[PDB]
Amino acid sequence: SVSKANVPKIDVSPLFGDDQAAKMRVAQQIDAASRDTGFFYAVNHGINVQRLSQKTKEFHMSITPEEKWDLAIRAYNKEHQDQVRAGYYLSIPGKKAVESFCYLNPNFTPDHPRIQAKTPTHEVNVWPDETKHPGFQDFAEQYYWDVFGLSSALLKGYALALGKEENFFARHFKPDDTLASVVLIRYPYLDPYPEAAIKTAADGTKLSFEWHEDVSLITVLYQSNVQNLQVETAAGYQDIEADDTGYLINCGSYMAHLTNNYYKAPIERVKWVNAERQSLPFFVNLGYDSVIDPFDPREPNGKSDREPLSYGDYLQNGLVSLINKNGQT
Ligand SMILES: CC(C)[C@@H](NC(=O)[C@H](CS)NC(=O)CCC[C@H](N)C(=O)O)C(=O)O
Ligand SMILES: [Cl-]
Repeated sequence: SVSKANVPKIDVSPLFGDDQAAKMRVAQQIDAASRDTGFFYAVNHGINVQRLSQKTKEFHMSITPEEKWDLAIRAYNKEHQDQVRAGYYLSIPGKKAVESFCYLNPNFTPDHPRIQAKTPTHEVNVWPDETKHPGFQDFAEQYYWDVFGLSSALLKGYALALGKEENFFARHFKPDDTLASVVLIRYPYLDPYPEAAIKTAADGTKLSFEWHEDVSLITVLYQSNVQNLQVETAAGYQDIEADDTGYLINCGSYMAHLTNNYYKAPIERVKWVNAERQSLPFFVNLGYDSVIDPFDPREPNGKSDREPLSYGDYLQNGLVSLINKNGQT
């Protein structure tokens, strides 16, 4: 028997406006959700999601094996030593069903000082031939800034919810240095479906991706209308309903650190479903040198003894660790 998690739908539109009292009522809902299962759906968000799934499937189903190799990250192509994060993540027929494409801050170019310095976690995006995928790059870059704007407002909600000024988080979230990433994931329908691609959980549940905490400040996710996600509660794993018009939001391990675990990073996993579906996370990461001073909203004095963490090194350790634990994606 598997229960369903309480994931409220929060109208976040006041976070874009100037009704400060209305914003506090949104922050309260974010507070409650972060203290419950950790998840909530952001609705009335103003982003056009109507074609996100189609474009994601179109791009994945129309890209050729030759193109995949030419864009593949280092894990799949030894000739691309600089592509650790951005590029194509090939499937492995018979062994690995998922495939995806990851891109970073469009402002990361050869002129960027972090690219010039070869700083870890910074890379220049690789893109397919414009003529083979017309309008794909323009769409991708515009979506990055569309979800950036949504994420900036959500961070204002989290800051107010924690008793801080609305810019407590967003001030470190900037277009000229953010390490945030978009991933365009395709989960294919396969018949037969290779068992080597399915993992069996301790509780017997068949999975495509095992338990983990997110490496982010917050995660802003859109998915097609196929239920798959689960959150661990003390009463066991609980199904997270799908909502192909809203954005599923949750806190990452960086938030759990700086809040002294007041807003825990929920443990989540992906159930195996034999169906064609798309998953498009936006990982809200700060700058490489961004540092937020921890605090404890549970203490009268609000003091925390935790060490302030540079976000860049945190992201570098988090991503490698996640690959080491749940495998290369
Ligand atoms: C559960 C979803 C978020 C999705 N999973 C994911 O996107 C998973 C877990 S958060 N993400 C990762 O493994 C880390 C990707 C980091 C990215 N290449 C980068 O360099 O920034 C899925 O649908 O499998
Ligand atoms: Cl202090």
